[PDB]
Amino acid sequence: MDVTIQHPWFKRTLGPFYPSRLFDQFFGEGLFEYDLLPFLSSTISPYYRQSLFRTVLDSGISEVRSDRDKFVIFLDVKHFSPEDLTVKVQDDFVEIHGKHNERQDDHGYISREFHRRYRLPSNVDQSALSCSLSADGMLTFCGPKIQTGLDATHAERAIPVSREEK
Amino acid sequence: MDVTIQHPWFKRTLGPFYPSRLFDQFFGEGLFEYDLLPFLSSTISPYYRQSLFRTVLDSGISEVRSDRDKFVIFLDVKHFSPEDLTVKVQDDFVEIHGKHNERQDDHGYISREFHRRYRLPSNVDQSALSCSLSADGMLTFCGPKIQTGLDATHAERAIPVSREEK
Amino acid sequence: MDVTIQHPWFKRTLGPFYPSRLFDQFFGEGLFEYDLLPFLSSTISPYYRQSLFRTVLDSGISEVRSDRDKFVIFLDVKHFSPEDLTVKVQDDFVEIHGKHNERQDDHGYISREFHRRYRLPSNVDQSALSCSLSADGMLTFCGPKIQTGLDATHAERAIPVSREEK
Amino acid sequence: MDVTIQHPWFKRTLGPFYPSRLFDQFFGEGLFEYDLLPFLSSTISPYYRQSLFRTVLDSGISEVRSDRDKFVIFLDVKHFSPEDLTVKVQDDFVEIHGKHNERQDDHGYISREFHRRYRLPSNVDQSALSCSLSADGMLTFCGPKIQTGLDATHAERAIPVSREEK
Amino acid sequence: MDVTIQHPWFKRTLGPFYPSRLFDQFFGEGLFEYDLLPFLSSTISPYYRQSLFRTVLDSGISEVRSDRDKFVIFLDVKHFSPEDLTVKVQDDFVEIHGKHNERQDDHGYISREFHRRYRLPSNVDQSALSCSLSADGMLTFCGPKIQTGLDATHAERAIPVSREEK
Amino acid sequence: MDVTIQHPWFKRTLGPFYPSRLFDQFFGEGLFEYDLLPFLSSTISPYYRQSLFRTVLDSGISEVRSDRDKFVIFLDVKHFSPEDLTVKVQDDFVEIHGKHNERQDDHGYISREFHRRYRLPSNVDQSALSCSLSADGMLTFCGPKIQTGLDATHAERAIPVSREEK
Amino acid sequence: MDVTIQHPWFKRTLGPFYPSRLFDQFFGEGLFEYDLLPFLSSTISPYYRQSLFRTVLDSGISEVRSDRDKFVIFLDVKHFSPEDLTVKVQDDFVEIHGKHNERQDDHGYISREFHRRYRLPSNVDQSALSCSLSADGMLTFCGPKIQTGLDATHAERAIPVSREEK
Amino acid sequence: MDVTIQHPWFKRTLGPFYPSRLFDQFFGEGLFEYDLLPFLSSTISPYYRQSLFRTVLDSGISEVRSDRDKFVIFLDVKHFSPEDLTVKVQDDFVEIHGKHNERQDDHGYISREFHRRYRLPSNVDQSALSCSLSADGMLTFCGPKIQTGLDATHAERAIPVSREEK
Amino acid sequence: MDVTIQHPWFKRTLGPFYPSRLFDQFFGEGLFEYDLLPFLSSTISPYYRQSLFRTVLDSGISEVRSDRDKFVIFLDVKHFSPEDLTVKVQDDFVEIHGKHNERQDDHGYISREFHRRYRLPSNVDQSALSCSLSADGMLTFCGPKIQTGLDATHAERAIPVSREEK
Amino acid sequence: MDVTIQHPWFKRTLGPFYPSRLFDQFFGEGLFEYDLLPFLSSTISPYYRQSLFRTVLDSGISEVRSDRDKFVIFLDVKHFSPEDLTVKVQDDFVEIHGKHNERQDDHGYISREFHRRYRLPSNVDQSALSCSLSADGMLTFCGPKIQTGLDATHAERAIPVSREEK
Amino acid sequence: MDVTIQHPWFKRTLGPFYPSRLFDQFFGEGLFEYDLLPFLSSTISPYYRQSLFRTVLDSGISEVRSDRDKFVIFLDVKHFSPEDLTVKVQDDFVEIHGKHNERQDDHGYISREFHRRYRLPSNVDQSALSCSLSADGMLTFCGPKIQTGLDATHAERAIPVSREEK
Repeated sequence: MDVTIQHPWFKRTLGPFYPSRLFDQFFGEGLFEYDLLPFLSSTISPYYRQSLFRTVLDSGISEVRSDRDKFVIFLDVKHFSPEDLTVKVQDDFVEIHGKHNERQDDHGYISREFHRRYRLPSNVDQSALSCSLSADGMLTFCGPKIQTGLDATHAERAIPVSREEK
Repeated sequence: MDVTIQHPWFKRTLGPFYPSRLFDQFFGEGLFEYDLLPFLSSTISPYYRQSLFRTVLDSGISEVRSDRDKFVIFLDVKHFSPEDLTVKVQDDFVEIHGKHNERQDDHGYISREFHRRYRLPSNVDQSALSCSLSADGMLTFCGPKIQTGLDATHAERAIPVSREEK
Repeated sequence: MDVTIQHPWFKRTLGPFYPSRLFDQFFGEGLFEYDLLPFLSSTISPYYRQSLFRTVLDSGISEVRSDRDKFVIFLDVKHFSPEDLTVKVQDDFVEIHGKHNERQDDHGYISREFHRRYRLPSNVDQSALSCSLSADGMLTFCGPKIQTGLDATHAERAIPVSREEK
Repeated sequence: MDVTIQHPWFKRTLGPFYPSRLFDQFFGEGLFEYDLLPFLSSTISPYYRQSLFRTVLDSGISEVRSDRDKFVIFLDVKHFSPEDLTVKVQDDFVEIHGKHNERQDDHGYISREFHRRYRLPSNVDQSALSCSLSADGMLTFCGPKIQTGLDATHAERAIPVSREEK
Repeated sequence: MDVTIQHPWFKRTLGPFYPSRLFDQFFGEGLFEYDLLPFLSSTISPYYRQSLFRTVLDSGISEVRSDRDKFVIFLDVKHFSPEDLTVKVQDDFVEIHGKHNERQDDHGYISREFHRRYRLPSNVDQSALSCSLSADGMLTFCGPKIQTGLDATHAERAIPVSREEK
Repeated sequence: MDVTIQHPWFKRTLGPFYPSRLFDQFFGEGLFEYDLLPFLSSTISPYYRQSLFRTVLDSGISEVRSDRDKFVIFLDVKHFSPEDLTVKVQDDFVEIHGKHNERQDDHGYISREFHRRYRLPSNVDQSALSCSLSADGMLTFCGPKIQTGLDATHAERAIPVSREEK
Repeated sequence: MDVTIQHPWFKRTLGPFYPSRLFDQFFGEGLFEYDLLPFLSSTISPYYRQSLFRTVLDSGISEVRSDRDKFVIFLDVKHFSPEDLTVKVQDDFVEIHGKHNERQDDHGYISREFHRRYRLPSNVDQSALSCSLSADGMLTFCGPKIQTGLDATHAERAIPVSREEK
Repeated sequence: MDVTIQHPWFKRTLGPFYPSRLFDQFFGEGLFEYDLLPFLSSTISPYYRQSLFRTVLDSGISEVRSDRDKFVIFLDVKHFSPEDLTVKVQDDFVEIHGKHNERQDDHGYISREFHRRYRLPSNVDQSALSCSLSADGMLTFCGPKIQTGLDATHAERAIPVSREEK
Repeated sequence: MDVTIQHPWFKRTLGPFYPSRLFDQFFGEGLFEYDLLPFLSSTISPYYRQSLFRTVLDSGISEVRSDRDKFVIFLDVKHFSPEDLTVKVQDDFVEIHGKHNERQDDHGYISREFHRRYRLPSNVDQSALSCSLSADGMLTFCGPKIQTGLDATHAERAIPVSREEK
Repeated sequence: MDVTIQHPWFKRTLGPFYPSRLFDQFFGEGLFEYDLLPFLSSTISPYYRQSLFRTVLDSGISEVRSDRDKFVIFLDVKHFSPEDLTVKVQDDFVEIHGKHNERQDDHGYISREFHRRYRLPSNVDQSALSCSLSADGMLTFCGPKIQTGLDATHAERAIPVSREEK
Repeated sequence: MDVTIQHPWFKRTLGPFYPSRLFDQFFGEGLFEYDLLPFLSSTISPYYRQSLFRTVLDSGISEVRSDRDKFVIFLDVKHFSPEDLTVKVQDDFVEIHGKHNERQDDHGYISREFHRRYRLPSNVDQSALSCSLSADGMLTFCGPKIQTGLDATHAERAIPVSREEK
């Protein structure tokens, strides 16, 4: 994954897821279953074993990483460019879609695609989360919680598609 | 618990259970829830935290213990005698009922009772399980599976009330 | 018645214690040478106180303590709350009677019950009586010997459970 | 066509380778011285093979290897199975086309897709072609250079996935 | 015055112481037985011484000690020197009165002050009185009971601080 | 101190302071010286040686403690009550004033006082700082920075005199 | 550085220186410133862271090294000869000046220069210090203090330019 | 061987055887011787030484291995195929007979044979034992005892020549 | 035983022885047875278981101990004196016979006896062996082999009854 | 011784011485022777053985102690006073003469004397050595070598009888 | 040386030777121276320174080695044959004389000689010692002491020139 351990891881585990069944298986037996997813849821348980876880974490897939203050998602990014990737929230998941073409060896022709979804552990706030893209094609998720903490309340809104710090 | 670790534990965780719610819581946020229980079933997722787991394990109450080949249940047995306790199967649980009277300090008069139920992690066979009583009043459950293993299939039948090896 | 018565028982216491030384120481015383022786015782017053022884005592059925600083009946209560018990003094003796519901294991459901009497000595101030759950999880029914000078009178009364612990 | 063509691419291859030485060685041649120168180549044949360168180439999207013992196109497949791919040779070039479902993270659901072409050299025996998942988790589409001596003819055919690995 | 016165215171011482034982031882014584018581014482013387218781015482405000070998009022002085204190005996009681400047933390400036009285028993020889800073950093104001024999008379005098420690 | 270591410590150282011278011385030679204080500032340087430183921391005096998110100040609080103590800001310091009278041994008469000042390390915000008092008489400083961080900008305002969490 | 440780270283631381412023730055915040130178111175413171320281140490530059009895300064001496270097005291520093020409590769023409100043720690006597040159172009500072020790008093005088022991 | 240780071884030783012688030787011385063988036986013783033882084990020969539940016999199987080997019981031993022809280097002509006998420890049942053959030509003995245990009673019967799990 | 171881031881074883048966037982089954013884022888085877061885060783009985160069036999020698014990060779054994009377507690009258035989391991020479008695009643066997070694040839002859080195 | 060683021682041785022878022785054988012584021486050678040486040282006797820069001689000084002891050099030894009378238990009458000689290791200068006496009656030798070192040349002169630092 | 140681050585130383111167130277110073030678011786012383021683040982030379029971001397034996070397006793030393011619590289003409003397540690008997020569030209000294031990008494006699065990 890486991140750390604890505590976170656990958370991661938781996120992862639961259912159981797965867881149951592982364990054993037982029973059953459961729871679932839704968102819220997340849861756890733890585981580891698964595978898924591984894938988540790492393986293939990619990778996940978890702290108290943030959960970070690092990708296994064979070349897509920063322009090909898109970020949005759906169903307590961070959604990613992409399409890229690349040159190789003894003449090929390549199309390359993916569509990813990643949950956040219960200490993570989905509404507050933001998600950004580095130059390798590597998404790395630093989404402000202003500092650390708890917020479980969440449900969807749109995230800015931004070039990344990490 | 003891037993072991692983594996078981886881199983244990598973078992435990888951538901878721618880788981858721723990877990966280888420969502839811669941599943349941039943049995079968069980589961888861794981856790631990719761408590329950613790209780379971251990504590109180008494105590639980788990292996692959058996699950063993050891009691916090302030004096009842071996005659006061009863063993049977009900709803993927080992049932125990008791009543005892004892002398103390600056004249009291005592009645003492309990009614216990314990699930088995599904790697345990409830139909094959047997349960026995030692001299301290301590139930300790060694119930033949002939050796180790899997049997999930179970539903109730009567267990012999036997004085124990452990 | 108381014283013477016481013684027876116481014785137981013584026885153991025885030785011586213790016683012485206590017482013172011484021684012787031778060688040886034885132881012682016373018545018035017584012683018781111481405690140681108580413890031881405890044993079972109990454990008891009662020093120079207070007079007490400790009862092994770790399955129960003090609220499932109600305490009354009748025919120069304390009667503590308890009946509690089934407590969850993630496995199943487990109750106890008791009907207890212990004689409080001529030395206890029964109008001071209170009902507490102690550090061991034993219910401490206490009428304090607030001063080490002897023989504050025993008499009948009913006690609703106000948490004393202590 | 193939051759021449191739160349352119191749160239680438050459360138680276260239140186020379380577071429020378291868071639051888030578140277121158111067210072320076340148370278170478061739045509016829071519160369391629070587592988180384491839590886470187890879660057992304891949990694390629193709030695004296065999000709191969490795593809970075760790998200996919070889069964989600179907391989056919068309207009003196290998076309590997893959589309897979979403794989579970305990978090969520993640797919990829690709539409790939790579040119196989005049030196590959295309009637020998097989489809395997390698040790790296890369799909190795191989027509063997069973003997080191040069230039077995390329031609079109469709390949159902029979697991080759290897 | 012283014585017675013383016582018242012482017572315281016683118371515691018371117891016783112581016382016884011382014384021685024883015781018673018764129961108781118381214581013782014485016156014259016384015782015182022882010491143981014191220691316891201490318681615071102080800690006090006074044995068979000497009679003492210990005072918790660790912020102060014995030179910031001046000691006088008035109306069969010792009056230790202290007022000190601010001591540096690398952070800032911190003072204390006190106006103290402590009755010395009929058994202290007050013409022997000395003023010391002890091992704990407590000011030990002592008139010795150089022999394990009873009741060397109390009377008024003013004491400039000559370092006694001891 | 504690807291932691680293880173914181350184811061702490620073804060411390320176011047130178012282330184120178130591140283040587040379030269010278220076420067111064003022506030702003702080510074430184460283140383150791011185012493112062020691004181601061701791010593005494009392005690200090430091983290990134807060600096905590724990006192050596022989009995003053929660009513006798006062909290305010002066010159990048937390000011404290107090007066208390207490019963002792073989009849004394006691007055007891203090006046404290404590700097904050520069990663601490003095304007945002609050400072609170527990039941032992122990001031413990938890002052919202909403979460962790930097703010050096500070100059004085009044802090609420509140009963404490820690 | 070386030387040683212690012691020285421381020283060284111282030285170184212171112023513061430076220281412051480292430291933181705060304041411032211162112182111165012168020388013386030285112173211281321590531281370481620055660068310066470284440078110082080381570176470049060069390197520093520190003991109680001497501070030694080792240089990153790409070829200068023993004749090109000069030693004197200025402003609690050892001064060094140089100019050398060297043959290289595919015809170059080289001039090479440096002008260094090095402080001594407070434990070091600048007036007593001497500084010498080995065959590699490496200055190494062994300057009699007759044995070990303290002398802080220093201000300038001329050092003999001697070929070195170390 | 391986196986284981124990227990077984022882067983083984035983088995072885024884014888012784042888043883013785060884032883020584012484014584012787023885025883033887037869069977039964076984035884033882133881041883160783022887040778034888060685052879056984191982050586050649081959190799042996022992557990409570089974004894496993692994062979040093330069190429015979699975068809060339035969399994039977004789005199508390597992019998094996074989004949194979193979191509080598600068033209040879090869015949290759063996005739083996292996005892079992007294914990092992010879009547219940079965013995199977893997693809390398490696006999590996897993013979049901249904689970673990004791049976020493044994005397011969025919074993199925089966392709192996291990 | 011782010785040584070886070687020885073885030886020882051886010785021882063887036878066877024883052885067978232880062883088982087877067968047877044876052878033886013788010786030679020884042887062885071885064882241880046885026882024886133881015883041887030781125881018672007594005790044994083994080396290459000698085998040493230490007794559990409740009071016999050095005069009551006898040493001779019979059937690759060291023979011991005894009778003693002793005063005790609230008037008894005592007779006390024993008759012992001890084999030597193979690497021991029985013809060369000597055996001696210490002040506690403890026989300790140091019998010259002029140094270490092998001699297995042995059959009986008389040993000097000597007071011992160990 | 112481010181230282070386160187020284050686030285020481040386010283021582030578021678041778012684030485031778121682130684052886051869041868022778121677140478021576012377011184120178020383030477040486160485041784131782022786014784011586022782013584030386120481023884016684007393005690010795060694370093590079000094050799220190500590005495087992049951009460002589500082006035009863004398220090001088004879034959690469430090000479000591004494006579004291002391009160004891159930009326005795005591005279107490000694006459000591102590060599110095080769690294020590006897002409430069000085030797001093502390309040316990404990001679402790700190004799200036201005700092550390070698001086072997020595033959006698008078040492000042001084009260000591150590 | 070787051987051884011781013882031886021482021885050785021784030986050686011584012377012274030477021684012285160484030583120183011183012174011276012475012684021577012778022987014886030885011685021683021781130483160583020376150278020587160385040478011784060783140276050239060769080498030495030491035990209680024998001292062994191993030579750095570039090719001499076993026929070229001679063994005798002179002045508590083992004497060795030799002359050999050997082919080399781009036509040389070689004569090669040595004359050695080796002391024995005092626990060695020179009269009982024997010394032997292995195939590499390596003298290795095993000289009967029938077993281990002490004999210091020695003065010269002739040793058999024997081919060696070690």
